[PDB]
Amino acid sequence: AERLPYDASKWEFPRDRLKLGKPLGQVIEADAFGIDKTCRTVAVKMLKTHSEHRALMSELKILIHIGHHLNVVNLLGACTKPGGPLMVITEFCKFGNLSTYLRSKRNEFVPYKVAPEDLYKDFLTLEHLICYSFQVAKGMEFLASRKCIHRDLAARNILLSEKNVVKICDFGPLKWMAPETIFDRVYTIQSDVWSFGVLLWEIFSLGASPYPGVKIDEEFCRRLKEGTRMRAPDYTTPEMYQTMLDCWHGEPSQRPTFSELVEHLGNLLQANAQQDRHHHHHH
Ligand SMILES: CNC(=O)c1cc(Oc2ccc3oc(Nc4ccc(Cl)c(OC[C@@H]5CCCN5C)c4)nc3c2)ccn1
Repeated sequence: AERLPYDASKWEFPRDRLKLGKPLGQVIEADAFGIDKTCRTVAVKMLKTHSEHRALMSELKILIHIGHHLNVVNLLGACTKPGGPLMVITEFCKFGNLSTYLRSKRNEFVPYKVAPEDLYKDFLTLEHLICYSFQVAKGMEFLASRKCIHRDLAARNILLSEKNVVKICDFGPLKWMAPETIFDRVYTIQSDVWSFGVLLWEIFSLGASPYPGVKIDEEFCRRLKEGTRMRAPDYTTPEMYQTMLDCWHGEPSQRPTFSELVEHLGNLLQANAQQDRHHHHHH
């Protein structure tokens, strides 16, 4: 990270071209003038210690290194040179974190649509839910391909933009932690797959909190290690629940890879669409 370079000619943005807004270590909303090729709303992560400055600077280098992907919040620029505080600028996703958003659509859900469709205008459907899952998996496939390990994958770190496009971000969580992470402090791509399994449960429970009614203590961890798992959420399909179980396999090397998840979820998305075309056609 630190060894990574920072190409200022390409990424540097003038501090006076920004107008800081309300709060979203701190992430805040702001208006950028000329960030691309005009005033555009952006999100800014800045410090609120040399240690912390190095961390943020390294996050910036890594995002640059990783590159662009539709399902990863896009980096737009940064203010790193002397004269002001260090600021990392990204795209702004208007609908916000997926957990809160799904929570707000609980009275606006139908498994699929049929005529008259306006009965379900802006409703969420199985297609939406599988689609959000498919998107995040592609994003993680992209990051794991580059040896990146998120370490905090959860609904709260997924953002929703225009046209139902979701993006993986990091505002920086025992309930999202793999057994090896809790007990051996081991973080790997495979522990990220475990977390993804919890993310799936969050999406298919429409933003509910994981392990409902369970106290997170010594017994929680013990039983997790021994094989106990959350039960199927209210809006899941049998296949999506099995995928969740596949993601929570006790043996890290037996969990599916993100490439396998992208392939699998894509297949479920297509089967769901075909089913939907028949429901729509017959009624
Ligand atoms: C309503 N809309 C909003 O509220 C809203 C809030 C927003 O907030 C932000 C602001 C700046 C950000 O910068 C990052 N970094 C970041 C993103 C992805 C990865 Cl994989 C990463 O990786 C971090 C590093 C690299 C791999 C493992 N990690 C430890 C770091 N996420 C951010 C989120 C953005 C858009 N809308």
